[PDB]
Amino acid sequence: SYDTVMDKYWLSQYVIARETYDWYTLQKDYETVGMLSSPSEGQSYASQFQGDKALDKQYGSNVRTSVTIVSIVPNGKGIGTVRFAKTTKRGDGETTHWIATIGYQYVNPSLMSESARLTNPLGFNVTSYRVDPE
Amino acid sequence: SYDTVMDKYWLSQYVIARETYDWYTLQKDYETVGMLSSPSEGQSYASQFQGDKALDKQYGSNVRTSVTIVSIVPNGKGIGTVRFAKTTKRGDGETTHWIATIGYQYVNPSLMSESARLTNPLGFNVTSYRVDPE
Repeated sequence: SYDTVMDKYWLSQYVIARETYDWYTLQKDYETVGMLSSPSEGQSYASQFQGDKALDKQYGSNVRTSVTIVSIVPNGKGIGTVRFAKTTKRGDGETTHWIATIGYQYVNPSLMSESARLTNPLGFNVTSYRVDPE
Repeated sequence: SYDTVMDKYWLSQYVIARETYDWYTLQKDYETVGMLSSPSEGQSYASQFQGDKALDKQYGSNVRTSVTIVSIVPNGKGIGTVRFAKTTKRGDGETTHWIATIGYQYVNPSLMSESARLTNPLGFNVTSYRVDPE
Protein backbone atom coordinates (compact mmCIF):
# COMPACT_ATOMS: atom_id res chain seq x y z
CA SER A 1 0.00 0.00 0.00
CA TYR A 2 0.69 3.73 -0.30
CA ASP A 3 1.04 3.99 3.49
CA THR A 4 3.72 1.31 3.57
CA VAL A 5 6.01 3.17 1.18
CA MET A 6 5.50 6.34 3.17
CA ASP A 7 6.42 4.58 6.43
CA LYS A 8 9.61 3.17 4.92
CA TYR A 9 10.56 6.67 3.85
CA TRP A 10 10.26 8.07 7.36
CA LEU A 11 11.84 5.05 8.98
CA SER A 12 14.77 5.45 6.60
CA GLN A 13 15.11 9.20 7.25
CA TYR A 14 15.01 8.43 10.97
CA VAL A 15 17.69 5.74 11.04
CA ILE A 16 19.98 7.63 8.72
CA ALA A 17 19.74 10.71 10.93
CA ARG A 18 20.08 8.86 14.22
CA GLU A 19 22.78 6.38 13.26
CA THR A 20 25.02 8.80 11.35
CA TYR A 21 28.00 10.55 12.84
CA ASP A 22 29.39 13.37 10.72
CA TRP A 23 30.73 16.54 12.30
CA TYR A 24 29.36 18.69 9.49
CA THR A 25 25.89 17.19 9.56
CA LEU A 26 25.71 16.81 13.33
CA GLN A 27 23.40 19.65 14.27
CA LYS A 28 21.01 19.05 11.38
CA ASP A 29 20.68 15.32 12.09
CA TYR A 30 20.42 15.99 15.82
CA GLU A 31 17.58 18.34 14.94
CA THR A 32 15.94 15.87 12.57
CA VAL A 33 15.90 13.16 15.25
CA GLY A 34 14.57 15.75 17.70
CA MET A 35 11.55 16.78 15.62
CA LEU A 36 10.88 13.16 14.65
CA SER A 37 10.61 11.75 18.14
CA SER A 38 8.74 11.92 21.39
CA PRO A 39 10.30 13.76 24.34
CA SER A 40 11.33 10.54 26.06
CA GLU A 41 13.10 9.18 22.95
CA GLY A 42 14.53 12.61 22.19
CA GLN A 43 16.28 12.83 25.55
CA SER A 44 17.47 9.27 25.34
CA TYR A 45 19.03 10.01 21.92
CA ALA A 46 20.39 13.31 23.23
CA SER A 47 22.17 11.61 26.12
CA GLN A 48 25.01 10.59 23.82
CA PHE A 49 25.88 14.16 22.90
CA GLN A 50 25.41 15.17 26.49
CA GLY A 51 27.79 15.06 29.41
CA ASP A 52 31.52 15.35 28.93
CA LYS A 53 32.15 12.01 27.23
CA ALA A 54 29.92 13.29 24.41
CA LEU A 55 30.63 11.75 21.00
CA ASP A 56 31.17 15.09 19.27
CA LYS A 57 33.72 15.93 21.96
CA GLN A 58 35.55 12.63 21.39
CA TYR A 59 35.31 12.21 17.62
CA GLY A 60 35.06 15.72 16.25
CA SER A 61 35.86 15.83 12.53
CA ASN A 62 38.11 12.80 12.78
CA VAL A 63 35.65 9.92 12.81
CA ARG A 64 32.80 9.38 10.36
CA THR A 65 30.07 6.74 10.36
CA SER A 66 27.93 6.43 7.24
CA VAL A 67 24.64 4.51 7.14
CA THR A 68 23.35 2.10 4.51
CA ILE A 69 19.67 1.10 4.69
CA VAL A 70 19.47 -2.51 3.55
CA SER A 71 15.79 -3.27 4.17
CA ILE A 72 12.79 -1.97 6.10
CA VAL A 73 9.78 -3.97 7.20
CA PRO A 74 6.83 -1.94 8.47
CA ASN A 75 4.37 -4.17 10.38
CA GLY A 76 1.19 -2.10 10.17
CA LYS A 77 0.94 -2.11 13.97
CA GLY A 78 3.20 0.79 14.95
CA ILE A 79 6.45 -1.17 14.78
CA GLY A 80 9.11 -1.10 12.13
CA THR A 81 12.20 -3.21 11.57
CA VAL A 82 15.16 -1.64 9.83
CA ARG A 83 18.23 -3.58 8.74
CA PHE A 84 21.20 -1.35 7.97
CA ALA A 85 24.97 -1.31 7.74
CA LYS A 86 27.18 1.10 9.69
CA THR A 87 30.53 2.15 8.24
CA THR A 88 33.08 3.90 10.38
CA LYS A 89 36.34 5.50 9.18
CA ARG A 90 38.80 8.10 10.44
CA GLY A 91 41.38 2.62 4.40
CA ASP A 92 37.89 1.17 4.09
CA GLY A 93 37.04 1.47 7.77
CA GLU A 94 34.85 -0.94 9.68
CA THR A 95 31.43 -2.04 8.47
CA THR A 96 28.97 -3.52 10.98
CA HIS A 97 25.39 -4.77 10.54
CA TRP A 98 22.36 -3.99 12.68
CA ILE A 99 18.61 -4.12 13.18
CA ALA A 100 16.62 -1.20 14.54
CA THR A 101 13.20 -1.95 15.96
CA ILE A 102 11.17 1.23 15.89
CA GLY A 103 7.95 2.18 17.64
CA TYR A 104 6.23 4.97 15.76
CA GLN A 105 2.99 6.74 15.15
CA TYR A 106 1.68 9.66 13.11
CA VAL A 107 0.53 12.64 15.21
CA ASN A 108 -2.11 15.09 13.95
CA PRO A 109 -0.25 17.43 11.54
CA SER A 110 -2.88 20.17 11.99
CA LEU A 111 -1.58 20.84 15.49
CA MET A 112 1.84 21.94 14.31
CA SER A 113 3.05 25.13 12.65
CA GLU A 114 3.22 25.39 8.87
CA SER A 115 6.99 25.77 9.10
CA ALA A 116 7.23 22.67 11.29
CA ARG A 117 5.19 20.79 8.70
CA LEU A 118 7.85 21.63 6.10
CA THR A 119 10.10 19.12 7.85
CA ASN A 120 7.54 16.63 9.22
CA PRO A 121 4.45 16.92 6.97
CA LEU A 122 2.62 13.87 8.32
CA GLY A 123 3.52 14.16 12.00
CA PHE A 124 5.79 11.12 11.98
CA ASN A 125 6.84 10.56 15.61
CA VAL A 126 9.16 7.88 17.07
CA THR A 127 8.00 6.52 20.45
CA SER A 128 10.70 3.84 20.98
CA TYR A 129 14.03 3.01 19.40
CA ARG A 130 16.00 -0.23 19.70
CA VAL A 131 19.17 -1.32 17.85
CA ASP A 132 20.40 -4.91 17.91
CA PRO A 133 23.26 -6.94 16.42
CA GLU A 134 22.74 -9.59 13.73
CA SER B 1 -5.62 19.48 1.63
CA TYR B 2 -3.31 16.57 2.44
CA ASP B 3 -1.71 16.85 -1.01
CA THR B 4 -0.85 20.49 -0.49
CA VAL B 5 1.19 19.83 2.65
CA MET B 6 2.97 17.00 0.88
CA ASP B 7 3.86 19.26 -2.07
CA LYS B 8 5.27 21.94 0.23
CA TYR B 9 7.45 19.29 1.84
CA TRP B 10 8.99 18.22 -1.46
CA LEU B 11 9.27 21.76 -2.76
CA SER B 12 11.11 22.67 0.44
CA GLN B 13 13.45 19.65 0.25
CA TYR B 14 14.14 20.59 -3.36
CA VAL B 15 15.00 24.24 -2.83
CA ILE B 16 17.07 23.55 0.23
CA ALA B 17 19.09 20.96 -1.66
CA ARG B 18 19.47 23.01 -4.83
CA GLU B 19 20.14 26.40 -3.29
CA THR B 20 22.55 25.26 -0.58
CA TYR B 21 26.30 25.37 -0.92
CA ASP B 22 28.17 23.43 1.76
CA TRP B 23 31.33 21.49 0.95
CA TYR B 24 30.40 18.72 3.37
CA THR B 25 26.87 18.29 2.09
CA LEU B 26 27.70 18.85 -1.56
CA GLN B 27 27.54 15.34 -2.93
CA LYS B 28 24.40 14.42 -0.99
CA ASP B 29 22.50 17.54 -2.07
CA TYR B 30 23.78 17.15 -5.63
CA GLU B 31 22.38 13.64 -5.48
CA THR B 32 19.09 14.75 -3.96
CA VAL B 33 18.55 17.31 -6.74
CA GLY B 34 19.51 14.62 -9.25
CA MET B 35 16.93 12.05 -8.14
CA LEU B 36 14.29 14.76 -7.73
CA SER B 37 14.45 16.14 -11.24
CA SER B 38 14.03 15.35 -14.89
CA PRO B 39 17.13 14.78 -17.03
CA SER B 40 16.90 18.22 -18.62
CA GLU B 41 16.69 20.01 -15.24
CA GLY B 42 19.32 17.69 -13.78
CA GLN B 43 21.89 18.66 -16.40
CA SER B 44 21.02 22.31 -16.13
CA TYR B 45 21.59 22.15 -12.35
CA ALA B 46 24.73 20.08 -12.88
CA SER B 47 26.23 22.68 -15.21
CA GLN B 48 27.32 24.78 -12.23
CA PHE B 49 29.50 22.05 -10.79
CA GLN B 50 30.75 21.24 -14.25
CA GLY B 51 33.52 22.77 -16.28
CA ASP B 52 36.55 24.33 -14.64
CA LYS B 53 34.87 27.39 -13.12
CA ALA B 54 32.82 24.93 -11.04
CA LEU B 55 31.57 26.32 -7.72
CA ASP B 56 33.12 23.56 -5.64
CA LYS B 57 36.45 24.33 -7.31
CA GLN B 58 36.11 28.04 -6.49
CA TYR B 59 34.54 27.96 -3.03
CA GLY B 60 35.66 24.69 -1.51
CA SER B 61 35.19 24.67 2.27
CA ASN B 62 35.60 28.42 2.47
CA VAL B 63 32.18 29.70 1.44
CA ARG B 64 28.84 28.54 2.83
CA THR B 65 25.32 29.46 1.75
CA SER B 66 22.46 28.41 4.01
CA VAL B 67 18.81 28.42 2.91
CA THR B 68 15.75 29.64 4.80
CA ILE B 69 12.32 28.70 3.40
CA VAL B 70 10.02 31.62 4.11
CA SER B 71 6.85 30.50 2.31
CA ILE B 72 5.66 28.05 -0.33
CA VAL B 73 2.58 28.38 -2.49
CA PRO B 74 1.59 25.27 -4.43
CA ASN B 75 -0.92 26.14 -7.19
CA GLY B 76 -2.53 22.75 -7.81
CA LYS B 77 -1.56 22.96 -11.48
CA GLY B 78 2.01 21.66 -11.46
CA ILE B 79 3.63 24.95 -10.46
CA GLY B 80 5.00 25.99 -7.11
CA THR B 81 6.27 29.29 -5.80
CA VAL B 82 8.91 29.26 -3.10
CA ARG B 83 10.09 32.37 -1.28
CA PHE B 84 13.36 31.85 0.57
CA ALA B 85 16.38 33.67 1.96
CA LYS B 86 19.97 32.85 1.00
CA THR B 87 22.75 33.48 3.50
CA THR B 88 26.35 33.41 2.42
CA LYS B 89 29.41 33.55 4.71
CA ARG B 90 33.09 32.63 4.50
CA GLY B 91 30.59 38.13 10.56
CA ASP B 92 26.94 37.62 9.64
CA GLY B 93 27.54 37.26 5.92
CA GLU B 94 25.17 38.42 3.23
CA THR B 95 21.47 37.57 3.22
CA THR B 96 19.53 37.84 -0.05
CA HIS B 97 15.87 37.10 -0.86
CA TRP B 98 14.46 35.11 -3.76
CA ILE B 99 11.52 33.40 -5.41
CA ALA B 100 11.77 30.01 -7.06
CA THR B 101 9.08 29.08 -9.54
CA ILE B 102 8.99 25.32 -9.83
CA GLY B 103 7.39 23.04 -12.41
CA TYR B 104 6.80 19.63 -10.93
CA GLN B 105 4.86 16.43 -11.21
CA TYR B 106 4.61 13.09 -9.44
CA VAL B 107 5.82 10.12 -11.53
CA ASN B 108 4.50 6.59 -10.95
CA PRO B 109 6.42 5.28 -7.89
CA SER B 110 5.79 1.65 -8.90
CA LEU B 111 8.26 2.01 -11.75
CA MET B 112 11.22 2.66 -9.48
CA SER B 113 13.26 0.36 -7.26
CA GLU B 114 12.35 -0.09 -3.60
CA SER B 115 15.67 1.47 -2.61
CA ALA B 116 15.01 4.45 -4.88
CA ARG B 117 11.61 4.84 -3.21
CA LEU B 118 13.37 5.21 0.14
CA THR B 119 14.50 8.65 -1.03
CA ASN B 120 11.62 9.64 -3.34
CA PRO B 121 8.55 7.66 -2.14
CA LEU B 122 5.98 9.51 -4.25
CA GLY B 123 7.99 10.02 -7.43
CA PHE B 124 8.32 13.76 -6.97
CA ASN B 125 10.02 15.08 -10.12
CA VAL B 126 11.02 18.67 -11.01
CA THR B 127 10.45 19.56 -14.68
CA SER B 128 11.48 23.26 -14.57
CA TYR B 129 13.28 25.50 -12.12
CA ARG B 130 13.36 29.30 -12.06
CA VAL B 131 14.81 31.66 -9.42
CA ASP B 132 14.05 35.38 -9.40
CA PRO B 133 14.89 38.43 -7.27
CA GLU B 134 12.31 40.23 -5.12
